[PDB]
Amino acid sequence: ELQEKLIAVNRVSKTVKGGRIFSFTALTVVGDGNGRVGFGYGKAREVPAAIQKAMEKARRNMINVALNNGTLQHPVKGVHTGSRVFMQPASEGTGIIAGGAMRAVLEVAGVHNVLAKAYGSTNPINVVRATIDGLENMNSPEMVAAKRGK
RNA sequence: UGAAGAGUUUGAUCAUGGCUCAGAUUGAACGCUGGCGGCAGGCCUAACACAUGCAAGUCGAACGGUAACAGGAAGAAG
Repeated sequence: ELQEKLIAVNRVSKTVKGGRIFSFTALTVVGDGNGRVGFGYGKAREVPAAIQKAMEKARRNMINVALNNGTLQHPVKGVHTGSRVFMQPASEGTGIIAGGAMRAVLEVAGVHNVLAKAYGSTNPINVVRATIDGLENMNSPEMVAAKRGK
């Protein structure tokens, strides 16, 4: 099973020889609640095709997150194009205390106990890239022990 | 046990960046409405000016006393 959810959609335009034509972009995140998430960004002349193109973009480009138990291994930082996010693990029963694209990425990826904030520009494309980036760089004790000690 | 963001500059973009909004609070005030209780709070302004009453007495077991009250001892009377 893969959770789906749209983040945002807007109505980019382009000035043509005569008037000005229109498109739509949609940003979607896909995951399974077991530490895999991916985002997608499709453009189309109409919203539903933009959303679908986004969803197939998102079902490829799935990463692996090394979750702990529904929360994060350790506090993690992410940046992308002037968008800095901070996630840290929480206690059980603490929800997804997260913002916009933060909440959606953390949800579909299978996190339940996070404590997140986004600092720079909160443009969803960039905050979702920042969040995915932070999550994919997270270390669990297994690989850190593997890479250095026991 | 602990941390959410949104809107607005462009034909559109991404940054910057301000403005504005969603929260909590109060010795509050105002507007509309108003049943009961419990518990609390109530001049933030003019350390402005103040009528009236009250807010510091008590002790005769310190003292001369004995005004005043009530008693005693009488006296003189009915």
